[PDB]
Amino acid sequence: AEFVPPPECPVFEPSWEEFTDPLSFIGRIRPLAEKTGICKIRPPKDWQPPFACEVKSFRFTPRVQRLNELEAMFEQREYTLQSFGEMADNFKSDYFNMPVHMVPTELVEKEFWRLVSSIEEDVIVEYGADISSKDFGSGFPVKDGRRKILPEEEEYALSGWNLNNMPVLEQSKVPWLYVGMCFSSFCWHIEDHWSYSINYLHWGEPKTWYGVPSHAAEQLEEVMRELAPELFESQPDLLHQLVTIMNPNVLMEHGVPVYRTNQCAGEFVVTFPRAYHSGFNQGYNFAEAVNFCT
Ligand SMILES: O=C(O)c1ccnc2cc(-c3nc4ccccc4n3CCN3CCCCC3)sc12
Ligand SMILES: [Mn+2]
Repeated sequence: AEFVPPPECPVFEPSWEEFTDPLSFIGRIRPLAEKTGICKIRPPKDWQPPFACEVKSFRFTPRVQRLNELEAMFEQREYTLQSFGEMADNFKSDYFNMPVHMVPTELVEKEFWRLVSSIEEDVIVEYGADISSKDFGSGFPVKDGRRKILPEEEEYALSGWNLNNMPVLEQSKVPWLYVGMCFSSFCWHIEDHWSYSINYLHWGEPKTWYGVPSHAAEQLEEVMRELAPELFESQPDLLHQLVTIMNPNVLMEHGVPVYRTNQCAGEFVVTFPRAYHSGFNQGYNFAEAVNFCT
């Protein structure tokens, strides 16, 4: 039948007192959030960092994504932020025959998973994924000198929730940028070294997430290995994770607990250690993410 949305993951709305430092806050929500794999954090209403990327010079060549590439078993355009947004909005409004902001998030979700398994329709999108923040700057203001920081921006340049200020060292990395369009996606994966990840949506349409708690990681990997094609089943996990696309209902039918969320502009998503996650974008948006350890 049609897609059944997984239950919603926890959403936290901390006060200014609880919003003091992300490390301590993540530590306190851990008893609940680690049981759901992912969680969403809404900052206080007055916490609004200004977008600090060099929009004039922001040029990139996104990667081509064919939604049904696994069910089928020549694709190779430079955009600006503006020209990519025009292409993205035109694609979505043309696909759904309605203004982009009027398409329900549930409809994009059900259509995405239908297209992923559809053998009759071949939908192709583009994703500006894994763009280094060293190339055109971070979405957050930073004390760098390459871009002037206004007095109203210094608070955000020094904020602990600025992803450039996260601790990224283990015991013995820069944020990445993601320019999304409708149906652009990332498949199921965990982070290197089982690290945390934190993801901020600077602006645009929501990013839809799916998460699995770490206690079900082995269960997910066994389901993924049982249903993956024989050519990819024996591949190392770092390589298999490039094509690990799977409908969440298939995991839920095999007893895997899965949670979902729509990450809206200005909201954080935190993934916990060894919490498998995947998702897709509802439309033209801009996200920034970094891995960190506690
Ligand atoms: O799209 C989001 O918003 C999002 C949210 C959470 N996790 C992820 C992971 C993503 C991803 N797609 C890939 C396609 C090919 C190869 C690697 C890919 N990777 C991980 C990239 N990884 C290693 C290289 C440097 C950057 C970090 S996209 C994404
Ligand atoms: Mn990730």
